[PDB]
Amino acid sequence: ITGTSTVGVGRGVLGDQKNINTTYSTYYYLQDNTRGNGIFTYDAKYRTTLPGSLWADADNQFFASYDAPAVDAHYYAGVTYDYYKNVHNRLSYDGNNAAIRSSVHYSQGYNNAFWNGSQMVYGDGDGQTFIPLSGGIDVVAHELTHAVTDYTAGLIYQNESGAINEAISDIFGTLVEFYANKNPDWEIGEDVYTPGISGDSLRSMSDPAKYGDPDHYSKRYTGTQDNGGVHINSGIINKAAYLISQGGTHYGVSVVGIGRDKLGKIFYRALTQYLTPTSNFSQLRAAAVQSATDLYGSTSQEVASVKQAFDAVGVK
Ligand SMILES: O=C(O)C[C@H](NC(=O)OCc1ccccc1)C(=O)O
Ligand SMILES: COC(=O)[C@@H](N)Cc1ccccc1
Ligand SMILES: COC(=O)[C@@H](N)Cc1ccccc1
Ligand SMILES: [Ca+2]
Ligand SMILES: [Ca+2]
Ligand SMILES: [Ca+2]
Ligand SMILES: [Ca+2]
Ligand SMILES: [Zn+2]
Repeated sequence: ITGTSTVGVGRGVLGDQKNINTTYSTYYYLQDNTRGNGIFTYDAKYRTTLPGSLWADADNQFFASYDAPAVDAHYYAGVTYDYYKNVHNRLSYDGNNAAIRSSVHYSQGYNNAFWNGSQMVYGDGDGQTFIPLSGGIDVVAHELTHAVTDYTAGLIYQNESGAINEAISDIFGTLVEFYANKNPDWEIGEDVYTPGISGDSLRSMSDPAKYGDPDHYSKRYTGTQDNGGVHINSGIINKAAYLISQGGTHYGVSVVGIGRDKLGKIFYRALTQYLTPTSNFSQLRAAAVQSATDLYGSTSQEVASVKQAFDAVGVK
C-alpha cells in the first residue's frame, strides 16, 4: 500500500497488549514501513491459498480474537528483523531488506507453521495441541530463520544437513526470544503448545531427550521418516549449542559456557561463511571451530568450548 505510516494497538494470542506499525490508506493495514522494504501480514481466511488478503482494519485497533494471531505474526516479525539487524548487521532475511510476508489463519485446525520458500505461514491450531502458532516468538523467529538459512548456507532439508537447518532455526528462534526478553528459555514453542498442560514444549534445547529427541550422535535417528529425522536429530546440535552457551557436563564431558551472545556470533558466522547445502554434523563442528577462531583466536576459551560441546554430543 502507498499510504501514511501509523501505529495501531492490539492484543496478541496470549492476551498481551502491544503497539504495531501499520499503514493508513482508507483502511489501516498490517504493513510496517519502518523496517527494510516492509513487513506485511495477510489473512488466509481459513484457506490454503497464499498469501491471502493484506490485513485491513477499519480503526487501527486489533483487539478481536480473530486479530490476535495477526498482531503477533506482525509484531514478532518486527522483533526478529530487529534482532538480525542490530545483533548481526543483517538487513532482513536476504541481507538486502527483502519484504517480510506472513499469513495467519491458514487452513482449519492446523497445528503447524512454516516458511514456504517465499513467506511465513501460521495455523491457528486445534486448541488442544496448539493455539495460534504466531503466539510464540521462538516459532516466528524459527520460521524467519529458515528464510535466512535458505539465502545463506542453503542446507538441504534432508538427513544431517536438514537437522542442522532445523537446529539453526531453533537456535536463532531461542536467541530472538532472549533478545525480546519476555520469559525466555531454551525450550521451543512453549507459549503456544498444549494450553491445557503447564511447563511443556515441543522441543527442548537444554534437554532434548525430555521429548524423545537425541542428545548424542550415538542416538541419532537413521531412518526415512521426517526427511531422515530433521526435527529429531536437530536435538544433537541444539544440545551442543546449549552447552556452548550455558555450559555443563554431558556424558562425562565438561563444557565451559561462553554465553548466548558469543553462541549467536559463532553460529551466525558459521551459517553465513562456512556451511554449504550439503554440510554434515562433522562439517558443522569444523565451521563452528573456524568461526570461533576467526572471532576470538585459536587459543581462546571460545574455541575450546566449541570443541568440548561437540565432543559432549559425540560429533567429531
Ligand atoms: O513441518 C515443517 O517442516 C514445518 C515446521 N513447523 C512446525 O513444526 O510448526 C510448529 C513449530 C514451529 C517452530 C517451533 C515450534 C513449533 C518447521 O518450521 O520446521
Ligand atoms: C515414541 O515417541 C513418543 O512417544 C514421543 N512422545 C517422543 C518421546 C519418546 C520418549 C520419551 C518422551 C517423548
Ligand atoms: C511426535 O514427535 C515427537 O515426539 C518428536 N520428539 C520426534 C520423535 C518422535 C518419535 C520418537 C522420538 C522423537
Ligand atoms: Ca479494529
Ligand atoms: Ca519462553
Ligand atoms: Ca522458547
Ligand atoms: Ca502447554
Ligand atoms: Zn523448522
